[PDB]
Amino acid sequence: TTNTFTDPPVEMAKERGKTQFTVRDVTNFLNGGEEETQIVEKIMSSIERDPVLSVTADYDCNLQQARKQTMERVAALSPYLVTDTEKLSLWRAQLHGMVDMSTRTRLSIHNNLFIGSIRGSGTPEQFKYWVKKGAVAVKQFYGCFAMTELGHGSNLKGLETTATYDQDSDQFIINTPHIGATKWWIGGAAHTSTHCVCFAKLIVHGKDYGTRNFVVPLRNVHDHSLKVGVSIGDIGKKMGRDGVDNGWIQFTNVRIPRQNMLMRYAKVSDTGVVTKPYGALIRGRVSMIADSFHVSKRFLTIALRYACVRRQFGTSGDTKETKIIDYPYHQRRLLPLLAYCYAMKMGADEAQKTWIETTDRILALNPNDPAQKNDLEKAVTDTKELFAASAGMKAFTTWGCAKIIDECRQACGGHGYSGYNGFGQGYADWVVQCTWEGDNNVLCLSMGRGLVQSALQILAGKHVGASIQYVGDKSKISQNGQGTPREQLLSPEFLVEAFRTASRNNILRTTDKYQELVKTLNPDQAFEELSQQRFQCARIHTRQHLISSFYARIATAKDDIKPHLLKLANLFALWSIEEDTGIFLRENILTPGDIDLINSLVDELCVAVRDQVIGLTDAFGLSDFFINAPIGSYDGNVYEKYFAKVNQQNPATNPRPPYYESTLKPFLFREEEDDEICDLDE
Amino acid sequence: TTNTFTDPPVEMAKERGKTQFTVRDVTNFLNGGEEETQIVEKIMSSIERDPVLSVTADYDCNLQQARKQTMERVAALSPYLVTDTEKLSLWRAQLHGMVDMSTRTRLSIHNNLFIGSIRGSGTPEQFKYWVKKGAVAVKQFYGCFAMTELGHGSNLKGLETTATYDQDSDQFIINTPHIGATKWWIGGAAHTSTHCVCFAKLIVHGKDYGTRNFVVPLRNVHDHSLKVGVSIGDIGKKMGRDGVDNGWIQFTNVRIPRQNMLMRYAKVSDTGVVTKPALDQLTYGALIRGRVSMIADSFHVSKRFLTIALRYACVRRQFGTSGDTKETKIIDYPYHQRRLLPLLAYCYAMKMGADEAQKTWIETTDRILALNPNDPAQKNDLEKAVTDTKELFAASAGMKAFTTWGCAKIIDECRQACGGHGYSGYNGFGQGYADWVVQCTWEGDNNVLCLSMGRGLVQSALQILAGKHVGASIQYVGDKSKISQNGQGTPREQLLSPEFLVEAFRTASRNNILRTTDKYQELVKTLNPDQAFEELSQQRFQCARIHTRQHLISSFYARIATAKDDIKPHLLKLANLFALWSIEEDTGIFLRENILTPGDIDLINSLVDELCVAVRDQVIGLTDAFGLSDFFINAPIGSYDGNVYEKYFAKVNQQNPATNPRPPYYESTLKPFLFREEEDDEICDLD
Ligand SMILES: Cc1cc2nc3c(=O)[nH]c(=O)nc-3n(C[C@H](O)[C@H](O)[C@H](O)COP(=O)(O)OP(=O)(O)OC[C@H]3O[C@@H](n4cnc5c(N)ncnc54)[C@H](O)[C@@H]3O)c2cc1C
Ligand SMILES: Cc1cc2nc3c(=O)[nH]c(=O)nc-3n(C[C@H](O)[C@H](O)[C@H](O)COP(=O)(O)OP(=O)(O)OC[C@H]3O[C@@H](n4cnc5c(N)ncnc54)[C@H](O)[C@@H]3O)c2cc1C
Repeated sequence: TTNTFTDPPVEMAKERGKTQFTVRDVTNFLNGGEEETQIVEKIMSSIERDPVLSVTADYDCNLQQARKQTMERVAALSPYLVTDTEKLSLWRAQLHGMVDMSTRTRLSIHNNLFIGSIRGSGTPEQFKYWVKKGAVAVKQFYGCFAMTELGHGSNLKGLETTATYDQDSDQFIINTPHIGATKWWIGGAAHTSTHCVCFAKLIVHGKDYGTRNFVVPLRNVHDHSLKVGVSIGDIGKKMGRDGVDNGWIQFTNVRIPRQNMLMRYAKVSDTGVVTKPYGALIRGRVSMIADSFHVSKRFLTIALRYACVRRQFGTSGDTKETKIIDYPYHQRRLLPLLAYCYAMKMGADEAQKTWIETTDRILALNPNDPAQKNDLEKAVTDTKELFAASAGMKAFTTWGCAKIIDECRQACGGHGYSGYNGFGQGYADWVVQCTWEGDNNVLCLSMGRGLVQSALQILAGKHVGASIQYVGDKSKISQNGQGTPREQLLSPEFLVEAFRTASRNNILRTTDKYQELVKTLNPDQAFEELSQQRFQCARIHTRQHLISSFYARIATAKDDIKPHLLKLANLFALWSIEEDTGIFLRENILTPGDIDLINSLVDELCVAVRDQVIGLTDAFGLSDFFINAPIGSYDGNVYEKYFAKVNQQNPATNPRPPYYESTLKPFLFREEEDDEICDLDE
Repeated sequence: TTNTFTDPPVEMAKERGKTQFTVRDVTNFLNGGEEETQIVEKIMSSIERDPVLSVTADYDCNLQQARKQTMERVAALSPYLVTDTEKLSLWRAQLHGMVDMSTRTRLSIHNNLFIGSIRGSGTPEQFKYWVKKGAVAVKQFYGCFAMTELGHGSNLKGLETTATYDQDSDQFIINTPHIGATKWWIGGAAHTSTHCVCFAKLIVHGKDYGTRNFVVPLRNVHDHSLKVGVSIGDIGKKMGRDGVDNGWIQFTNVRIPRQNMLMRYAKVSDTGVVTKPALDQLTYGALIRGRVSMIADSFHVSKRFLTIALRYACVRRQFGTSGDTKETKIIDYPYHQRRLLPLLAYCYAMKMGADEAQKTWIETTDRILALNPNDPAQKNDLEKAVTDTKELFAASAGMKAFTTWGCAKIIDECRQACGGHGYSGYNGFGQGYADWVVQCTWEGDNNVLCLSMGRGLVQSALQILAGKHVGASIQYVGDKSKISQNGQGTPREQLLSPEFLVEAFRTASRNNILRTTDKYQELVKTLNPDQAFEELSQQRFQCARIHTRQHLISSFYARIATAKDDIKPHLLKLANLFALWSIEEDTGIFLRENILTPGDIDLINSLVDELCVAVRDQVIGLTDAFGLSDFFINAPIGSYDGNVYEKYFAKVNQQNPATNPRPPYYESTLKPFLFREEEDDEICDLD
């Protein structure tokens, strides 16, 4: 009646049959309402219809093909640069970034980083000028963002490129003093760009005034050749995003007008330097929280769809083997990952909201206009703390996405290794997402230190950010050895407390260690000695914030969905205990007996979520174009489509390799040279 | 005197002056003596110098270029198939796989999987016959291994391809009943193999006798065309190992003679009686070889990427202050040490594992191959050889899984440890990880391999409870722990003791196994064994994991006991670091079990910090101790002499000469775009 080949689409039909809610309600919940789900669906249709942007064949492209295709795609996407608002421009990017991270980046380098920066750091006259030149329209103008150097990436303050003021010419002289200063990883430079935003040390009359930005032209627009003193090359093969043309730039005494420097925050005239002694960087990290979500959901959808139809190994005496989604072991490997992926979106969303509700808080206040007082640096402090929290959020969610890609791949067995299922291509581009815009490990160490700082402010009884006030708290919870009951362990209120408690304890323990250390050591030294502890504190503090933010959203959810989201939220919170059993045991928040009960609670919550997976993955609202993997087809018709794919991209008419005559045949049919041995007397 | 560009080699020479020991003594310790090191060096210069095998341009290769050059490389390695011993063959494949996984696999499917199956499952005459037809020499013959189907990977008993016996003709009819039984991922099938070993359900008189082994010709050897009823295509793009031509195979009423079925253990007469049932799981005998060989790969590839990362750590500076305003060396920041150095210790430990497993595979298959199963006298000899292979199966499986996952993690942590320079193809991490990762899937999916070891460990516990004999490896499961904690803490002296750490680990493992064996007993009262183990799947994983980790820690100490004295203390530091760091991942497990107190965790963290600082002083020596030339590094930032930036800039420019500032799509794509005319929204006229 059905065989292995034909069973899958049928089985996928029973599972979509189990769904107890309206999918689109979960889609509106994720995306933040009916209005936005229709916003993202117009975006998605543009992308998927457009023939130029098609991704069917991207997996077989070699490096040359990818670059050219990315360029064509960028040309295709350019009309939306005039149309799109900041929200839409960014949204278009993130959604297109699920299947094509090369084009996203080749376009983002100009319209997000170059433009971002000359709007951000240029005076209104300047921005206006570059626009007249073609900047925004991208006519005869393509930009790029030259910050990083071969020798410096993380340390902006350490950059060695120089910009020296020459009054006799009224120009800047841009110079790379040696090859260590060579600009590096600059997207669009190798082959695309006609201008960059160079980041350079400001030098005037032999003084260093720190790092500034300059608009350096690289190419003569009309034949694309390099300007005098500009050297550029192609960085070449990368681990991923081979469609982006990252190059190196070296400047040998390049002369630009003084005016080319961007002077919103710092000015030069006639040797005079007037600094008049942020949002972009945070609206960039919050953008990546949402990135982790968009990409993750793709690979979970693939893996979980596959699990609903793949059968291997069953013991139940039934005629057909067990669907791997019905193995609790498999549910453990993926369903808490599905829960996590939900909470990234919440987390991303809440960080945008708290960000706007604080930059409004500062601006609605008169800093200059003291009500006889400026006493509200408290609004200012809350902002810095939010900026700390966004750092851990970027790090752990980009790591989490990375970890989800890898688990989902492994969960599809050998078929996870086929290029047509997307796991290979998708992991590499994403790993670049872990390094740029703040090295995840630097970020976490900074945040941890900031957290210690903040607790010393609490210990000194001063105001701190809303987001870390909780370290000043006393716990609702005390474990006397009398282990926690089920109705506690399934409580969001309880669960939120447990994590805040574990996070507070850690921080307070670190903080104590540090003060005690400081007795024999310097402040910078004492942090180095507590760097593991600092990293842990970033970890626990970000997770708890994520747990809370997920519950805080369920409460506002439509009732029909709510019981299901709660099941997802509980799985995420309890699972999180299991990954950190040692932590909760060290504070004696929980007991051994207790964790064997946690064990059973995730089991039990796995079976519940499991029941509704097709629904909770159809919720992401992805067409098969955005899946871009035959084993994750909405259809479930997995083996049929995968074979079709393999045959479409690789026509098998010929049984021999193109190297058959040159290589294979002459090796299989090789003669033997003689084993005869030279004559010798005696 | 120095700048960012010229500083690294000066720093590397300084770092390398700190070494307290003779590097080659550690290298000898890792290889099992100076003789072994000499043999290892002989293999490596052959690989280094042979211009067909050069990997300089490999990062830049498209799939069609990889495909072709892998074939050339396979050709150039083929003389060694006739002269190599088992040990040389293993080692030549392992060492070459450090930097070229595609050729390693493409050679391996014939010479490891295909050949191993005919030796291990064919009679001596059956083997001699294919030998004489070119099989071993690779003359007019290329083999492959057709086990996996689209439908089935892990469950070999559920394979759907059939081999149904036909007495009228004395043939097997090999048939793929639907697209789901299409053989899948078959290395060499797409383009190169002439013959396959194909696994199928042996059907005689309407009865399935289970999964059996047959040699099936795939192609006409003189023009390479497909034989009648044989259908093949190319699976195409993989995540890595693109030089390997993995194909799919469908059979439609393909006739082979009956003598093509491999009949060392299972037989079928010309009348159709399945003369014997196997009494063996030795249809998959060849798979054990390479699981064993995968423990070593994990060491060899780990040691390559830890050397890249850690040499780079010693020269890269970000954020520091110093007498001349030089920034700090990333290796001097304590977090970076804890990211890498415990992984360095892991890696050293992997080699201890790889060697045990290797010594047993080579020993065990001498015994197996020298036994005749058609001798009644020899029935008690083979009776032990079977249980030897069973134990070996189980031990290899968990060690394969965890060591290949640990390598995956090392490659990945080393990549990030190099920052953005880890993402450059030329520094090797990308091709490396993508090529490495299939090892966690093939020749046994790791998770499923963990489930198999978990089961074997429960069954070993029952033997123990029955007082019956068990391998030295698992004996400790029997004993009572020598440690008890009344909650007053564990001192520093015990926490730096090999005996204590070992015992701590054995205690954590034994208790999980003994508990899991407890639940199983309760379950077998209603359930069958099978259904019980599936209920215990999560438990089986846990046990595999701890016992494996306990095995490696124990094996590392057992070798440190035998070392030259001058190196022993540095090797000791790595061991305890590995051990204590391992407590640090599994902190839950040791507090769950009342082995450590909460107040011991603080202390463990500090000790890790100390051990790191001590191991950091000698990183160049230990990494040097691997014995890798720059060819096997294959990464500018991992250069021996540390001139990271010069070599990195040179590699990039050499592979991408920059004399043209336009792209190949300038005239067709970029210029037309950038110089596109204005869109006229001049509106139509209307009244
Ligand atoms: C694909 C790609 C595209 C890029 N595109 C651009 C671009 O368009 N424009 C641009 O300007 N840049 C670009 N970059 C550069 C990118 O921003 C850098 O890779 C990153 O910002 C910093 O990396 P790094 O190489 O400086 O690493 P480093 O900062 O040197 O870090 C090296 C390692 O040491 C560790 N480390 C560093 N400091 C510390 C510390 N204080 N304590 C402990 N550990 C530490 C880090 O964790 C890291 O693992 C790109 C990079 C990539 C990979
Ligand atoms: C590059 C490459 C080359 C290959 N070359 C060859 C070759 O030359 N010859 C050959 O014969 N084969 C080859 N294979 C096949 C390879 O051995 C299979 O991928 C491997 O055996 C895994 O099988 P599978 O994909 O069927 O996984 P499945 O068994 O289908 O498993 C899918 C997922 O379900 C999980 N799962 C399965 N069963 C259970 C259970 N009982 N409980 C809980 N979870 C479970 C697994 O962990 C896995 O994550 C190759 C594969 C690759 C990727």
